[PDB]
Amino acid sequence: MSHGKQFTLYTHKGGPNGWKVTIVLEELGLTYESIFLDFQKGEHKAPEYLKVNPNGRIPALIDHKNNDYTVWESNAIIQYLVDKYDKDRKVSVAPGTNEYYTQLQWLYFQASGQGPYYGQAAWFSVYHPEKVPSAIERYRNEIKRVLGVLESVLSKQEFLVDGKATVADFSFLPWNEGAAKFLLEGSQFEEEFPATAKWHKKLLERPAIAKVWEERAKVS
Amino acid sequence: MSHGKQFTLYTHKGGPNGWKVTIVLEELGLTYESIFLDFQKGEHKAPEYLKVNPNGRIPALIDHKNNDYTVWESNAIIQYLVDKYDKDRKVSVAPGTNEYYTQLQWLYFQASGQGPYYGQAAWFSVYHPEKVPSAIERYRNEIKRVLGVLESVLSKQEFLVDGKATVADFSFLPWNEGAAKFLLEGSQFEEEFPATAKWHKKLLERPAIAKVWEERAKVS
Ligand SMILES: N[C@@H](CCC(=O)N[C@@H](CSSC[C@H](NC(=O)CC[C@H](N)C(=O)O)C(=O)NCC(=O)O)C(=O)NCC(=O)O)C(=O)O
Ligand SMILES: N[C@@H](CCC(=O)N[C@@H](CSSC[C@H](NC(=O)CC[C@H](N)C(=O)O)C(=O)NCC(=O)O)C(=O)NCC(=O)O)C(=O)O
Repeated sequence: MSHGKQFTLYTHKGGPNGWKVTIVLEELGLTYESIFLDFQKGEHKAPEYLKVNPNGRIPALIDHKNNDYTVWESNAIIQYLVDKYDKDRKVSVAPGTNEYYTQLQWLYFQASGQGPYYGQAAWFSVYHPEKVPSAIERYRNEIKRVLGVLESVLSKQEFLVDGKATVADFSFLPWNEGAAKFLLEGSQFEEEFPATAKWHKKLLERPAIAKVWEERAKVS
Repeated sequence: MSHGKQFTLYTHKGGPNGWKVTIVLEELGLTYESIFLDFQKGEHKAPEYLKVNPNGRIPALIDHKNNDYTVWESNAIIQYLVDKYDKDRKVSVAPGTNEYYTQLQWLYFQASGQGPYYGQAAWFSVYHPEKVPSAIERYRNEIKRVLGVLESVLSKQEFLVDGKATVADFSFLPWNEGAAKFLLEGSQFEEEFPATAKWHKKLLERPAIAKVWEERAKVS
């Protein structure tokens, strides 16, 4: 491609799910061009992009070193990336093992248990055209539930897929940061979910991830 | 195990996500004992089950032919099952191929784009302690959007992962059936999403799936 990096990444300056992918890209030392879409201008619903993802959401990924193979859904992308490009197993477990499917389990918990429900909280709190306290409450409570699920595990073992930091852990970061900052009361995160918070903060301190967060902060 | 089948499946008579797994089990000709949990009696939140899934939801899977390896999240289970036990690739594509990650993409779209949002529709329509038309509307519309995404693809190609029915296709069945019957206006499904509906109805006509649906109907 013209930008000359291995990957095109369709993403967004603010939402968590593009940064979710970016984290793994950086961890794997891969090169990528971030294409930031403007939702306000409906760029995610435009014909050109719908070609890339007919869901018209971000993120999506094009691998210019693989016959411009294109894939979307953040955790699908992430699976592609570690499987193909983490053969040394820095931040992932091997395909074709029991552990792989525990890894996958946690990725699915992330993509279907954390993201969607956190996002409903996001929506109703700020962006819903009327305030609905019952709806707000519902999804506030679910955030707490999900966090409690994580706490129940992380208090007993260091990482989700026991033994080592993996993408399974990384995948939770952007949504959990959102919640820590704007969906929960300040200090509720540290107080109520001490294990999870430690696990989260330490991960953000990985050099690669810290790098990405810096960039995140910049396009704030 | 005492029930003497290869798998234990923790599931529920009514919800879609247990039947989602059951479909694949039957397609693969595997043996399993279905353990139906009673939500009304909080059996999904009880200590014994939380051991199996600390998320305290169904489904979850124990493979008594694999050192009672246990895994949860419907599409994680499903990935385990086809990867390990579909080596002949009846209803799945091979690990370590480009197609695998398009398969995975669609599974993630199912688990995070269809299930959660359909479920919010389910919740607000019937079970939310107050009626909120804006919330109802939101998730009704999202059902339509998701269906429109499927229609945009399925009108152009026979199956999601082009060439052959796969678990990617199967995974959509239970939620889409729910919507067809109770979340949309009758005949809205056939009229507004003609490609998707055909794809859905034909799948339900696969011998294995039709079998499962019969059983579904029985525990109605
Ligand atoms: N499952 C997908 C989620 C993709 C996704 O949500 N991407 C967002 C950017 S992160 S922004 C987070 C996002 N919120 C939104 O997108 C808010 C707008 C939306 N139309 C709505 O009405 O809810 C959300 O809650 N997602 C749930 C989740 O993460 O599982 C997007 O493109 N939004 C444009 C749009 O949809 O209009 C993935 O992980 O890749
Ligand atoms: N992502 C998981 C979803 C697991 C799931 O939702 N299982 C349901 C049975 S299907 S029933 C469908 C389910 N609804 C519910 O579970 C309704 C009760 C819930 N506590 C609530 O307040 O929403 C739903 O909407 N799910 C969203 C989705 O499919 O992605 C369950 O155990 N419910 C008990 C409970 O949570 O209390 C998977 O695919 O395995």
